[PDB]
Amino acid sequence: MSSPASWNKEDFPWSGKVKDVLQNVFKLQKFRPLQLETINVTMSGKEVFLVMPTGGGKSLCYQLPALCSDGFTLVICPLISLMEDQLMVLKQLGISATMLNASSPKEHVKWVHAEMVNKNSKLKLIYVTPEKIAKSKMFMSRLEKAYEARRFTRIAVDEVHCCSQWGHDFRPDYKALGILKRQFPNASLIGLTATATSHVLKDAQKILCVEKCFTFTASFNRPNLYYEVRQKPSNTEDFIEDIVKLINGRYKGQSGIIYCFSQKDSEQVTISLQKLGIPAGAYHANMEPEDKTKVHRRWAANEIQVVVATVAFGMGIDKPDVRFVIHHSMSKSMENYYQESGRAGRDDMKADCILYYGFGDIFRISSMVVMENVGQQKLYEMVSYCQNINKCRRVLIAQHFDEVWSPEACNKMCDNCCKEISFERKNVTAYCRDLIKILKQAEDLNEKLTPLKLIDSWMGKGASKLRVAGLAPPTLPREDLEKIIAHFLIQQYLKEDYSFTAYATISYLKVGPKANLLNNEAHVITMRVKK
Amino acid sequence: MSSPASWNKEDFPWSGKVKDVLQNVFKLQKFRPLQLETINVTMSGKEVFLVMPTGGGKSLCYQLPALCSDGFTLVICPLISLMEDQLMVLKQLGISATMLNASSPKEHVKWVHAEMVNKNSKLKLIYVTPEKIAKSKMFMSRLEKAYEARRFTRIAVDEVHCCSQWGHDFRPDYKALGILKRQFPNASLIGLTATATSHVLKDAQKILCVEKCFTFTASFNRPNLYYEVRQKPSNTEDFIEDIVKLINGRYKGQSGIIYCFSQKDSEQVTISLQKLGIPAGAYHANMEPEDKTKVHRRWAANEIQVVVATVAFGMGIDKPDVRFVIHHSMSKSMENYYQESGRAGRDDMKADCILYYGFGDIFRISSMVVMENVGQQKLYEMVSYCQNINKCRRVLIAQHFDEVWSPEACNKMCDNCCKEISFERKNVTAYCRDLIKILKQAEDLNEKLTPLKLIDSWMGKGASKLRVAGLAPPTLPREDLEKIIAHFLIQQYLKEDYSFTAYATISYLKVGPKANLLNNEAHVITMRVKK
DNA sequence: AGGGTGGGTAGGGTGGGTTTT
DNA sequence: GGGTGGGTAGGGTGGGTTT
Ligand SMILES: [K+]
Ligand SMILES: [K+]
Ligand SMILES: [K+]
Ligand SMILES: [K+]
Ligand SMILES: [K+]
Ligand SMILES: [K+]
Ligand SMILES: [Mg+2]
Ligand SMILES: [Mg+2]
Ligand SMILES: [Zn+2]
Ligand SMILES: [Zn+2]
Repeated sequence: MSSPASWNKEDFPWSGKVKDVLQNVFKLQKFRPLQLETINVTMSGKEVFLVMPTGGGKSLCYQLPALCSDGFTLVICPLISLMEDQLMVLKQLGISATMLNASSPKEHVKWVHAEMVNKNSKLKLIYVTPEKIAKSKMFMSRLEKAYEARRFTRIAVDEVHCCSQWGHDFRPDYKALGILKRQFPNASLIGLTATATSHVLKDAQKILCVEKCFTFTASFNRPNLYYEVRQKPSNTEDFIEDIVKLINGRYKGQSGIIYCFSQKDSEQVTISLQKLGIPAGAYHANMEPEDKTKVHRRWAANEIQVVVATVAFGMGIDKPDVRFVIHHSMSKSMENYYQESGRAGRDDMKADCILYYGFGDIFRISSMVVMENVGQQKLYEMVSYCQNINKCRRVLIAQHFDEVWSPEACNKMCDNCCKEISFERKNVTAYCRDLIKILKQAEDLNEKLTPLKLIDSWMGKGASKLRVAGLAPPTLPREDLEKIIAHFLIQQYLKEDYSFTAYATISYLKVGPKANLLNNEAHVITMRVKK
Repeated sequence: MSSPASWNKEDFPWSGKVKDVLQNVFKLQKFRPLQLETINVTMSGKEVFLVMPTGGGKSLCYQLPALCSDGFTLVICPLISLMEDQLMVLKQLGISATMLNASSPKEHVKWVHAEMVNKNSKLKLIYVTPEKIAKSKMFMSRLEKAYEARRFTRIAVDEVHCCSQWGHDFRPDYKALGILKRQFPNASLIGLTATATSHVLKDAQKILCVEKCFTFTASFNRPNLYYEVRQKPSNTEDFIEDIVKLINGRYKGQSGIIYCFSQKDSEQVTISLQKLGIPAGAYHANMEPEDKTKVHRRWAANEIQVVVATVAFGMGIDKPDVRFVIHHSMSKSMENYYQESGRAGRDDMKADCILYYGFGDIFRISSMVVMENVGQQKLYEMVSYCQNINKCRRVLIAQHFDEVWSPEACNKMCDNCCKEISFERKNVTAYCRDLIKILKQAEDLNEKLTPLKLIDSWMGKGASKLRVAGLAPPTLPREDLEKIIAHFLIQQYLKEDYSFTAYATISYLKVGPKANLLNNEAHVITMRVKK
């Protein structure tokens, strides 16, 4: 990836107009990181790819150069729902922009074809779906005449990861986008994406066959976010009492988001928050757009303070004043938590990202990812983040962002960097060998053990048939033992076994593959605990 | 890829039943290459991947091992249309096999669930779509019960390339198949595909979590095939006259296939064969499936001695006695020609694969391949194959199948190996310098040159506005002028320019990027012609 | 929006228990 | 069907091009 330091300057001939346009029509004071760098590249008539997290400010990077240059700027966008969002703010700001898709009516298409060749037109941005390029000979005909007339001057490829079959949401219609610049060379092209893997970019650069393209990446770090992991209470009705105590005590009157695992959690937390005086909402997949668009308005217009949903929020209008993102259960992966929690504090003021870590959540979510090839493995990354108490939460998230994460320091903006004066590391081998005793007795008695059943027999609870006749209880609180077993699960000394039935996939605990290392007398397993 | 030499033996303990089941139940005489090798690996309880060309006989490699083992063998298949084709052959040989999909009737699922646990069941093969694994908790429950009862013993994954997001026709449900051996470890799995690229295969091994896996590839070479390229006549009436004299002269009474470029050509060649006494074929994409299944029966029962089909003549075509594959125009790529022409001579007797090369075809196909990644580059591979007159056609086909093509010799069954003539190299610079003078004069007058307009002005015909006022005609046949210009097009001394209009993609010829090398008086471009 | 000693051969998966198109 | 018949104009579900 190229170095953008040499482009963060305001001495170009267009710098006078870009700074003018930035403040008076877009109503923004300064540039976000790499906004100025990328804008300088497009106005100089060269190719640029921009990697920036969702909500980073990618929309401005091709809207602004259109307003200080002539013609329209063509924006390739994968979805109509996203294109309508862009038109709502562009037409709000007094900028003339329109959109074209397969569903556009007959009367509307005639009006835009008219404006695409009128030199006296005010149209500066024309959004189209990739079908309008590959599967429309007519639109390609009008682009050809507009290019000959110097009316088609810039190209914008939003969500450029769809070019590569390596990147998520690969569209076969998106691979055709290489045809634009080969026949329209004088028009600059810009690519935008949230996916950071470099090899997907280079494949997009080959399909979008300009190899000599500058590639800028913004710092995926959000310094105004505070990350924290709290233990999830065993009793649910006591937990939701603790939620209101935190909302009222910390975030009184400020809007936020609550992420839950399942749809039944999303609704039950909503109505149980409303009864306690917190205006809540649900955003989980089904109902009628009309009856789950109101909740968007009610949250934007602040009739409701929190939106308790399951994961499909996708809610940036930049939602600028989001002060807190509390998770009821952990997200499926680290790339899911960063995306979901990263929607807070878009005003760059201090916002909180709170994750509630529950031992029961590990196995219910693990049971459902068994059809994602790396599902449990991505989940264990999230669980490792939860049980980790000694490292900066920002550094744990950074391990998934190798190419796009800058080394900027936490500066005491995580749970672990303020609290937690120094540690000690203790041996936990005997507890691991103890757990094998209950699992080996279960194999002898043809009994299968749920995670709950394993703790019970360990403590001296549950079926006496499952008890180890001479094994003594560990004399530790149940919250510590739920963190001991999960460590053995992450460390692969214990493994998850799944049983498929008609209703659901239920997770059991069985002896792990690394338990044979305990036959070695010199083997030692350790955990980092508090001294 | 692993070496199957140590496995090409019939002295294993199960070999007594293999020879019996192969000849007495499947009613076939001899194993095809790698059929015996792969079966020996499966019967030893080891996972194996088999790469074999389409129509090579990979289907037998999991049908036979089911008959020598207890219980059924589970076959993962991507399409209902493919499973129905196999079940027809399964029913006629007297082996009980069934299939399951989302459209299966409520009565049918209740019957198969019963057989999946009946120790006295006759069922030996159970075909399912990937939805029955990923999106069916109930079928997974019964697969789970069948595994404990030792009735579920083998796993078959047909079209395994769909697991990888790199391979064509990718299904997201195929990435979930990693659960099969993850939860059914004692059951062996076999993977099958027609795509040979190694990175897709290694991805499939990780997707289904078998890193320890044998990988066999069959020789994509078909020695019984004769490859030939003939020049296409200018008049379409004389071409069909030359086609009929080929069927009558060489291929009297035996069935074959004719592939055409366009849908209009398929129906025009059809009716022109009927009037000349040739039993027609009519294969297209837009007619009712009733018609699609008709042309198969009349072709299978030899009521028609040809199916003059378009691209996608519809493989699961399994007709062994196809003695000729005449192409009316060239295929889109080399990977497409091998697939289309390879459907001849499955009885291992000498069949001909003849391609007709037309100068007008180069640009008609170019207009449809310039809209998708890379194919115009793939199209030039075919044109290079056509104009090549000194190299074995088997070597030209081999260059696209590097990893899976054995160096076994042609033995004089291709167009270039029987011509027995060789030639020196002649200079063609003046003709290239001549063509540039006409292309630059057209650009000065703001006129664009079609391929036809370029030939006319060169010969001294066509519009006088386009003549050079000198540059007296080359006095060579138009057949030479077509192959000289196309050679300059491959060598990039000429390039294709496209104009998009409301009805068509029109290809034009313009000065190429390598024309600047002709400013050097020492530059020489040469062509090989016949001596 | 139930629980798994209530059962999965006659109870079935659109009856319900687990997130995006 | 043909492109000097035209595309600020007639529209592409009217037809000239691959599953
Ligand atoms: K039930
Ligand atoms: K027309
Ligand atoms: K029930
Ligand atoms: K019931
Ligand atoms: K017309
Ligand atoms: K007309
Ligand atoms: Mg965006
Ligand atoms: Mg097959
Ligand atoms: Zn920190
Ligand atoms: Zn040869």
